[PDB]
Amino acid sequence: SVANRYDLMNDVMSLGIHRLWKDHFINKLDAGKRPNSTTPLNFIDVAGGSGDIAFGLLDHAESKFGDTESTMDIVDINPDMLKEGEKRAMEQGKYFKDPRVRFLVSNGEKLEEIDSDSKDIYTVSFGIRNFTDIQKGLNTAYRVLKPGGIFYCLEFSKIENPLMDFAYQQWAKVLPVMGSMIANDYDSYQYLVESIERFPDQETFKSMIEKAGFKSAGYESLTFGICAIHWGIKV
Amino acid sequence: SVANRYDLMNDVMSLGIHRLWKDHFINKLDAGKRPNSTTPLNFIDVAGGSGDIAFGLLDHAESKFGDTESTMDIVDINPDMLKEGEKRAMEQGKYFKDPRVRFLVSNGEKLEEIDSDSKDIYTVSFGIRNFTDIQKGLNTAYRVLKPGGIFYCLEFSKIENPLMDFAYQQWAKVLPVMGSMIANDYDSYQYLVESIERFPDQETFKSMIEKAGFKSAGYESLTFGICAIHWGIKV
Repeated sequence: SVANRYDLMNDVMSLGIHRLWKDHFINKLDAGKRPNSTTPLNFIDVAGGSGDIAFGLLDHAESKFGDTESTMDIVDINPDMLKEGEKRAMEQGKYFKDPRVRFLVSNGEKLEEIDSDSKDIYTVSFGIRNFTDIQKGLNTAYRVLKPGGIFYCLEFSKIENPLMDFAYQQWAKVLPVMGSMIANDYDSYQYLVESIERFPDQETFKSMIEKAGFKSAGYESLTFGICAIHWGIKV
Repeated sequence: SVANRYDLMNDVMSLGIHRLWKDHFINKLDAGKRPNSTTPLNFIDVAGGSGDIAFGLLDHAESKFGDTESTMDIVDINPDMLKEGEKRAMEQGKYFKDPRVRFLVSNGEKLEEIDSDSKDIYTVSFGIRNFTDIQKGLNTAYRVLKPGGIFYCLEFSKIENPLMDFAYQQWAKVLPVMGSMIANDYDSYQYLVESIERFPDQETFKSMIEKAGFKSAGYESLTFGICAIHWGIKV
């Protein structure tokens, strides 16, 4: 199971703390059809096929706003990931065979199957660092949102403090060595560490988001900047 | 959820490989009433109240031998761990409210509620290193088992590959540091590292097993001795 591996890797990298970042990410977004409204919202979640963010967005909308009508497209380029999503949906007995929830194979940079100006909320969580073309992803995220749409991102970022950054770098050195020796999994851990290293820092990423067309771009650094929430608004 | 924290920490320490050590442990024991036999086995599993190993032992017996009769005493000194085991059993739809499987609170070093010479298989999986008196827990294992009973133990051990040892030493230094920085939890990770360091090596632990009175004792080192399986047979 590929999704089991990503979960494992995320748990190892962040010592389980990514679960709390995600909880925060959802709470902060505070998205959903208000009891004062009759228009249901249209969600899209990209590059998290196994669905922990998508389901949590939906769960949050239900328990806090009574929203049970908002739709959700869960999109990933990896079919295996979406398969694990559906399986988890079946096993938890929620969002499996649900008209509201669609699982779709699609390239995160193109999203051809999705209509321009169709979406209200776009989320990408710990996936965008692996896009071969990050800007094209952000541009594409601009396309599919409606005016007044919100782009929300959770991704690894840059640690500001030198002492913490130094510790993290030693952690990033040892991680692929341990993986190799213990799990014959050098390549996976090396790619993970490199994709974090290569990812733009808070300010650079915010600019790339404004360059895509989004306005009132901001970010909140979490756990000293080991990761960050970025946002944007379409026109 | 105390059981999920142990799971998380085991995943992090072993990079998920403890799951494979656990499968190998169950498969190597190969316990269960054979089809040309009519005698159910009486299993006792100590200090794994969540029931990871106990459920797996029962599953293995059923899928491989058709054994649906053997009994299992899941024993843990922590009622919260057993509580999680019962919750998992209910959510699985297996081993919950099931006369075959008892969840019992008891100090694993004493097992006072457990009768002498009543068990066929004793298993302890990543628990015995945290016994305040290990020899006492071994003697108790000897007591509860029948003549011919098997003591089977999965535990961290002494690494026997110098290169793996060198990598591990770096790992054990930086891990609790990440615990401090990311998890605000130095203590748990350092306690884990120290608990492993204080455990007897393969040969010393074998001796202790023999000291308890077990015969034909042995061990198999896993992943260069990062952990090991130890066994003993009652008289």
